[PDB]
Amino acid sequence: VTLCSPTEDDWPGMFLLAAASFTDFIGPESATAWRTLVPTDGAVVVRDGSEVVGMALYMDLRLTVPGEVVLPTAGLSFVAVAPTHRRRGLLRAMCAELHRRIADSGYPVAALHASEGGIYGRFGYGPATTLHELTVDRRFARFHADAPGGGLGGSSVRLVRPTEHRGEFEAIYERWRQQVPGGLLRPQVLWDELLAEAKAAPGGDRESFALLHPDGYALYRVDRTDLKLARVSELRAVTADAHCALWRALIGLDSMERISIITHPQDPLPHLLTDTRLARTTWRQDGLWLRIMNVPAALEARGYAHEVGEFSTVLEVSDGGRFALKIGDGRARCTPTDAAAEIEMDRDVLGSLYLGAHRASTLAAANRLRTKDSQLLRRLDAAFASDVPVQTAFEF
Amino acid sequence: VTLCSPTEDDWPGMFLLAAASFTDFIGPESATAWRTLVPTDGAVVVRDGSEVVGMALYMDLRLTVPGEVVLPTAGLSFVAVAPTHRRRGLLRAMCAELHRRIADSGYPVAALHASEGGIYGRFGYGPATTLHELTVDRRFARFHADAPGGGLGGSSVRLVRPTEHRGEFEAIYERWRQQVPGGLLRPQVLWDELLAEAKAAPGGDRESFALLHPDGYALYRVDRTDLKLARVSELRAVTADAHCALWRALIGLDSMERISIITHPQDPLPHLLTDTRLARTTWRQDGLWLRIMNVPAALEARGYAHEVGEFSTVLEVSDGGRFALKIGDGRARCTPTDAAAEIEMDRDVLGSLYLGAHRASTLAAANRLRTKDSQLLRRLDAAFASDVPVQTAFEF
Amino acid sequence: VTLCSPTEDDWPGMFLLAAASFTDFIGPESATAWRTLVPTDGAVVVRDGSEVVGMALYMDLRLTVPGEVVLPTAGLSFVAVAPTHRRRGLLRAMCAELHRRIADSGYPVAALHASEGGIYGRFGYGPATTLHELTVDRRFARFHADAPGGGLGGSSVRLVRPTEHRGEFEAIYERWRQQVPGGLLRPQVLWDELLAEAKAAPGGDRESFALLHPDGYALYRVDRTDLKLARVSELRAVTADAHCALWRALIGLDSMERISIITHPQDPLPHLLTDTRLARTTWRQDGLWLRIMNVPAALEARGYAHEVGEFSTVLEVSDGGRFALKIGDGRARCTPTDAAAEIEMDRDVLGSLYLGAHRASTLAAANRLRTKDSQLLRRLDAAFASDVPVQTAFEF
Amino acid sequence: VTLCSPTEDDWPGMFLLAAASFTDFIGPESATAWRTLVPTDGAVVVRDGSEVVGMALYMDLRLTVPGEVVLPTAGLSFVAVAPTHRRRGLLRAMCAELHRRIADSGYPVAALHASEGGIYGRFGYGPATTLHELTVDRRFARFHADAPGGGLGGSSVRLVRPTEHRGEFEAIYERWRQQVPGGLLRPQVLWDELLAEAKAAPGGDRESFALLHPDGYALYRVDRTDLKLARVSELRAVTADAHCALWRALIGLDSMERISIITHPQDPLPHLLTDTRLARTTWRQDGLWLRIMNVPAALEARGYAHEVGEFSTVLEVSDGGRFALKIGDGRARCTPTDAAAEIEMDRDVLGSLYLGAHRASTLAAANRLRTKDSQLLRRLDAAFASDVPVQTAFEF
Ligand SMILES: Clc1cccc(COc2ccccc2CNCc2cccnc2)c1
Ligand SMILES: Clc1cccc(COc2ccccc2CNCc2cccnc2)c1
Ligand SMILES: Clc1cccc(COc2ccccc2CNCc2cccnc2)c1
Ligand SMILES: Clc1cccc(COc2ccccc2CNCc2cccnc2)c1
Repeated sequence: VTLCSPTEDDWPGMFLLAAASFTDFIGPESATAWRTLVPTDGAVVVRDGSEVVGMALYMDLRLTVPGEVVLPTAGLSFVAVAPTHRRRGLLRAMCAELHRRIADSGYPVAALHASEGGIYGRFGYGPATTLHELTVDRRFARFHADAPGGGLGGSSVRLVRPTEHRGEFEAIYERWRQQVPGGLLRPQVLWDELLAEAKAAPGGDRESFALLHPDGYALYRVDRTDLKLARVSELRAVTADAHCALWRALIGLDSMERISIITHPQDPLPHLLTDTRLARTTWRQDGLWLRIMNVPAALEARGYAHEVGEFSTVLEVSDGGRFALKIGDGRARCTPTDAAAEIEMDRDVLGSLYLGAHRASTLAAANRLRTKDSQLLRRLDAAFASDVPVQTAFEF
Repeated sequence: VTLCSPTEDDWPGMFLLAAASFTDFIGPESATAWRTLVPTDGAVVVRDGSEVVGMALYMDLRLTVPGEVVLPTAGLSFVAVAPTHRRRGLLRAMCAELHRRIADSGYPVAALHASEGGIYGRFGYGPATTLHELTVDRRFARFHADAPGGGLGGSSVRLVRPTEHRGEFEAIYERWRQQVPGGLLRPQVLWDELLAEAKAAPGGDRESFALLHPDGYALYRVDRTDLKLARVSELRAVTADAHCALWRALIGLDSMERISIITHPQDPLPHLLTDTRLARTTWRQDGLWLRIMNVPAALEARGYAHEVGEFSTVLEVSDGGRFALKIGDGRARCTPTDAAAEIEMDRDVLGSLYLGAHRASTLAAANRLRTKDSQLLRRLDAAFASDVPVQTAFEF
Repeated sequence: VTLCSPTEDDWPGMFLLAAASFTDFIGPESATAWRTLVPTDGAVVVRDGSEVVGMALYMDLRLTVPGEVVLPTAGLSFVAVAPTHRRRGLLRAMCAELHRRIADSGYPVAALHASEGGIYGRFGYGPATTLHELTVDRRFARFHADAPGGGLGGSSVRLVRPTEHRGEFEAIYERWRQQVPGGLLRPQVLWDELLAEAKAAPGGDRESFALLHPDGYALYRVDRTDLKLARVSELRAVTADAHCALWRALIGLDSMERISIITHPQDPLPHLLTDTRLARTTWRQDGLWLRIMNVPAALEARGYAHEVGEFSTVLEVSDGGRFALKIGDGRARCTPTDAAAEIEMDRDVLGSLYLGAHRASTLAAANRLRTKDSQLLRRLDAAFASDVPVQTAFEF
Repeated sequence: VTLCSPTEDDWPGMFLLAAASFTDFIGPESATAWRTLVPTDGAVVVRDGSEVVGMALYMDLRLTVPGEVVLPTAGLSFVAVAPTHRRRGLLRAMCAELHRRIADSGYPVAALHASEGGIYGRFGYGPATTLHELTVDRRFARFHADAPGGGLGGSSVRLVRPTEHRGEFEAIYERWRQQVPGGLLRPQVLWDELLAEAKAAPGGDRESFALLHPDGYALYRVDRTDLKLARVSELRAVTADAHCALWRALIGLDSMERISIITHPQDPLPHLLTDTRLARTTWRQDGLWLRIMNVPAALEARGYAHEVGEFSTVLEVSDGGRFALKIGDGRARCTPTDAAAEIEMDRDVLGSLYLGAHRASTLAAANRLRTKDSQLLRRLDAAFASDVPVQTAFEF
């Protein structure tokens, strides 16, 4: 059992383990595009000796955090352990090697999407975004008198074929991802993959349509089996007007009984309707997970709420140092100290606070972060809150 | 079609309309207890002429709002319109009469639980608490190393018969309701009803058990049909330790596959587990709805977040006045003005902000409140936030 | 194995066989009321020797046929064969004895409700009414501009407790049953049973309500498990206005998603709505079955359509005689003949034609009645049609 | 927003709107065949300005009505409104333009299949045929002793590959469509489409088989997911013997538990079995909708029942003229008059009467047609009845 960077000769063993580990992995063409995002030395394999029994890698991503700050981010992906090689510490060894490489390379954060909720907390990843599925019974849906774009005259929204408006989608998404915490840069090769998945599949997904506004798009397809359900795969709106105009068009899908979307907890959709209850939360789950690799670099990089007055404290991360933390005028300074800790928490907890998806008060009540000062808790809650609701860009 | 306060002679017609309108209304004994909470002149009936074709009433309640302030609250309840008398403006007429009586009597707020989401917004009620159902697959549930009360030795929690510990439940609930926004005083007659519903029913609900801690209780019963589901009807914990100790005991129900509870969005339960995902959000809905009857009395009564610096603005409520609003040191002053409005919203929107369940930013993005100042929005969001998460006491 | 009229001593053995044969038979009190309708000599039992292994009986009923003619009718009921005594010709022997007694007593017709569709055709019973279940999604239901009773002002319909308006229900039903083919006289003891079943049952059916109009009533109850379904057990309307007024009230049950009723194929309900499709046929089945005991007495008793000109033919019933049949001015004369048959059919087929539920043309296409004259077929179709749609009164 | 006949350049915008509006529309090849049936000027588009936001067209069809009379019929089809352009009166404008063109061209009737039941009544279309799904549990099915073709010896029915017997299917269907009200001429291009859909589809429908008799065929395929269900897509029988012989063969599909077919309410199938109840009505819905474009041309074209004696009345269609209507010897004369109306109804109601699927008495009880004469009602019922049951040919 060696742990090595793979050679070109290891990739067929990796594609077999991938096919056996992930139902979405059709074959080598499935990894082509993603693989242009893996740097040299971004991948490890475990061999028996020899055949591939374990693999993991990271992609070079750009993640938007509160204050519209974009961080270089190591996106852990393609992590699999052969069903023959369970319980042999292979995931631990692969994550320790990649974390060493990611830290040495200068990434301040790593990120992933978790197949299960119980695996990555012990490696320092905290869930940092929340997926919220809304299902609208569009047959009862009426827009509130206050809702934007109720005026008579031309619609600002067009129904279009996705592949014919790639430039517009790219430009709208680039604006969206730079203004929203959770935003990811989407490289050309991932736009190629997204547009390929928009075509009908022989006995698979139905054809995707787009609704296009100058300041937003929705990409939607009818469910393969439930022919009265439209699933909105993606909806990116840069203005409130674009968001409302797109939902007026989706609620105009008169063939459908139900429109479903995976969105975030602060989606204003329900408030656009005379009956907020028509926007049923049908599913909730963790989205993006974060591991803070460098505590001071990460805490100083993000912007903080201007509404909390200057304060200083001492934060200890369980295996990640102790720091004098001063937050004022929306900026943090975070410097080494041996002064007594006023706040303690594990690395994963800081990841869960970092984008504003989880309140410090909520984690304190679970004893995941410890402090004897209730005032300090309220100040942390207020300071780490994000003005712009955190959203989830796209899985990887 | 007259609208009158009912006489003793009207109540049998009211019990018939009740039985036909609400599946939970077994008969007159169903209204006995609740009815001690209806003041003189708290009830209206509509007669055809004569028989009862419409009814509505309010109960005298005490509602806890942020800052642990308790307001006299008119709880609208028993609102029904005969299926023969639909679309005749009877609900509008009954709500206008009760609102006149409630305002003249000096209540600063009214409240209700809505049978449907599309009815009460137009009468000025906004949804103000959020019910969140969590279903735990307790067979996988393990407590995080950080979770309180993991030590060996005696359990602080006892399994008890509800009717034998009424005094302890009352005392714990009284402490809970005074510290949590959404808390309601629960009078003796509602404790009598709650303890009666704890007994097994011939071909109905199974027997209720209690888990009792010095600082919390849970009341739970196995589902009538799904014998592997335990439903926690109520869980009131005054400390984090009590909340964790009670959940350790509920996860010790080894007969069960699943524990379900109707809780609030900030329930720390998920964070107590090594897998946060085991705490599935299976259902979300509006809980308590508020109508602000007197804008200045309500805005001055509640406490505001100390973390936002002093600010002044001009708020117009659509049919509810215009006010100079100054918020600093956790207190608001709210005085008449004809100065230009900086913020506008309908009455229902203010009700939805009032307990901190909905952010001003979220309602602004839906255009339910209008302002041209993004700084003012962030300040409102921060000021109206509740330190203690808003919860739902009990339906009425 | 003797076949005898039962003595008082046989009835406990009969109640045991009943309880084991019919899930609805709670105990002796279940047969008390019905049993006042069984004449002396209306019952047979088969004993092993001794214990009751077979039973059958008939009740004295009054059945309305086209032309508003009321016939004395033998209602076969309480027919059971012990599961130990299957395939021993016991049903055949019991039906031959009762048919002899019914014929000798002077009944022109027998009738029953069939537990299964494959049993009674061979004993000469044809299905003669059609049960049609309509389920309305009342949330979309809007009344057509043409629909009666759309005017503003008092409703002619009242919501009432069934037991307090027994006199009105009785009078409306008596008018209904005399004007509709399929109508049955409902004696006092069956009104006692109907009103008893209207009360809530400990872990059984929910309480029944009534909607009362001067010229119609509906009796409805919410489903025991599906709390958004109202089931209309009975709806008797003497005028079109009463039928429309009652459906406006049922569609005013705003708590409900769906209203279901067992009605007949010509129920005008769908045509009252702007969307006829909201009235989904969810179930169809045979209702009342008829055996014509005396062919000439039955054919001369009913009225025929005035719109077909006088015609004469020769009808042979397979074991029931050959007859010169002359139909004109809405009356038939039906006299013995040995002239060549122009129409042939079995006894059950005549029962299926007799109330107008089945067309002669439809039965001819299945070869259940044979004729070489297509003109004679059209004339029979037209003559046996019922002006007033055939309905089903109540099961027995 | 212009409304224009489309140019060749408009058809790609029309195919996109089609793909987004109808799940069955795979792509341009889906409209090729149908489109040979659209005359010059048979199509309208609505453009924003430009892109296609609305479309509708009619095909040249031949519809059989009672008396075996074949009418030129405008079949409205391909009607779609972009989800972005809802509630802008686009369907009303398109239907008014096509109705003007259809009337000017000399069609006496228009027809369509409705996506929803609440849309087309207001444009004068009444539902005129009734789809009736029968599901047979073929494991219990036994043919009645009376049923044709029970004799020993060769079967008159063969199991065949559809594509190898196109000539026989065409000839049988041509005979069927000329003798049955609801029959449509099926042009060569629709036989090409039907035979293409008979082949297995990669992850779609299973292969179709045929059962072939000299005087009838059935085309059936096993359900894609329920492998014990055979769905009969089409069954066309010119004689009762052919209908019975085909059902004996379908009930010989010993692999299957259930045979389902979409048929008409007078299908004799149930009467062929010893248990009529084995033929469960599992679904009922409107089929073909009719708009009478020229009242006198339509009323004079169809044949009427010979069994009703000569009568005269005055019929007013709400926006369609008033007429002296005389019906005798199976023929109507229908001439302009200003004499007082004895019968009134909207245009859609006449469409619903026209093929005999709905009785005048049933529509009168819903107040959809008004008369003060009950004798006149019975005469209309009898006169508009169809000797041959109305059936549905094929959707368009
Ligand atoms: Cl060489 C390489 C590098 C990074 C990612 C991959 C592709 O991983 C796939 C591809 C298809 C299905 C499943 C997976 C693995 N699950 C995560 C994931 C990734 C991408 C899209 N959706 C989900 C290949
Ligand atoms: Cl005289 C009076 C005054 C106020 C409330 C009542 C009782 O109302 C009932 C009782 C039982 C079932 C349903 C309802 C009405 N739905 C609201 C509600 C109320 C109480 C408990 N759960 C739900 C009677
Ligand atoms: Cl002594 C006698 C005479 C005639 C009928 C009876 C009662 O028969 C019952 C009673 C309850 C349940 C089931 C049955 C039998 N199924 C037919 C039926 C009858 C009445 C009401 N619903 C259904 C008893
Ligand atoms: Cl250019 C033109 C003219 C007339 C009809 C069409 C095709 O319309 C299609 C084709 C496939 C699926 C759905 C539709 C529209 N729904 C009605 C329909 C029509 C034909 C077959 N089944 C249903 C194209």
